Amino acid sequence: PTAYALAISSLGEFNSLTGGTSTDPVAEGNDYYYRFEIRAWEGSSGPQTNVTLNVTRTLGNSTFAGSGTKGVDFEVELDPDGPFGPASYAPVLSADVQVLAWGPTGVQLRYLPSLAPGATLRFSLRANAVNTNTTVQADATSTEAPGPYTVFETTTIIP
Amino acid sequence: PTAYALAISSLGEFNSLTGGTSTDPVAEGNDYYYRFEIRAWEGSSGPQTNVTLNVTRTLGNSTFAGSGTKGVDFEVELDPDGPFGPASYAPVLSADVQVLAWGPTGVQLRYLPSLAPGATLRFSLRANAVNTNTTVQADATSTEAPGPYTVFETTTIIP
Ligand SMILES: [Ca+2]
Ligand SMILES: [Ca+2]
Ligand SMILES: [Ca+2]
Ligand SMILES: [Ca+2]
Repeated sequence: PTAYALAISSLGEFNSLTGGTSTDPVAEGNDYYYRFEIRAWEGSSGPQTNVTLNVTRTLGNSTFAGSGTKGVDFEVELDPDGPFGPASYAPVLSADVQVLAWGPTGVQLRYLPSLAPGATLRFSLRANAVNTNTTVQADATSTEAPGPYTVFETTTIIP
Repeated sequence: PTAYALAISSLGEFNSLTGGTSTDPVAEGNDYYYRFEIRAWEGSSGPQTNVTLNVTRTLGNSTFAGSGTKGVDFEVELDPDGPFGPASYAPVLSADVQVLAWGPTGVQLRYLPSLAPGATLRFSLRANAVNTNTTVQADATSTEAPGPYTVFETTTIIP
C-alpha cells in the first residue's frame, strides 16, 4: 500500500561542491555547501518517481548561492546500489534534474528518473556565509512514499 | 569576548558504531547509530571546555540503546587537527568522557579534556529501530561558546 519508503539525512557542510573536506563554522564572505541524502528503502515495491528535495532557510542570514547552475550552485549524484553495493556516487546528467525553484532563501530540486530500491541521491547546495547561525530545513518526498521526511542542519557563521 | 565558536553537524545514520556504511531507512528490530560532530572554530581564542552534546527524542518510537557503555552504546572520537590537518578520528580514553545521562529517550555526553581550535569530536549513538519516523534533536555547547547549536536528524523506521 504505502509499500514504498524513503529516508533523508544531513551530511553537514563542506568547502567544495564535491570532494574537498568538511567545514562549519564558516567565516562570513566565504562559500560553503550543504549536502543531504535521499535514500530509497531496499524493500520498496519498485522504483520511486518525482523524488523531490525542498530546502528552506529557517534561521539566520546565509543564502543559497548563484542562479542555479548544475556543477557550480548545486550538484546531484546517484549511488545506484546505495550502501548495499560497491558502485560510487557519480553526478547525474543535467537532463535528469529539474530546478523547481532556486532563490537565496529556498531551493527545490526534482530527480526526473525513477529511483531504484536501495539507491541513494546526494544533493550539494552552494551558500554564501553571512552572519548569526544559519539553519535550513530539508524535506524529501516522492510520489509513492508517505513523505515528507524532514531534517534541520545548522551552520555557525563568524562575523 | 564571545571570541570562541563551536559548530554542530548531523552525519546521519550508520549500521555500525564506527566504520561500516550508511543506513536509513531501518527495519524495526534492528540496531542503528546516529553520528554527530561538534567542531571548534579554528579562530577560537584558545581551547574550549565542557564541550557537551545533548540528544533528545522529539518524534517517533526508536530508543537510544543499552545502559551507556563506551565502545558499544556510544563512541566519542577526536580528530585533533579537524579538517585542517591529516590526523584521523580516533576514540578517546574512557576517562575523557562523562555520561551525564543515558536513557532510551535522551542521552547527554560531556568531553572532559579541552578542545583545540580547529579540532572536531565525532559522537556515535546506538539506537533500537521501533516503528513511525524517529527524529532526534542534537544540541552542542561549551563554556566559552555562545551555544546551544541545534540540528534535527530523522530516521524512517519500517514496521
Ligand atoms: Ca536520516
Ligand atoms: Ca554504492
Ligand atoms: Ca552544521
Ligand atoms: Ca584531521
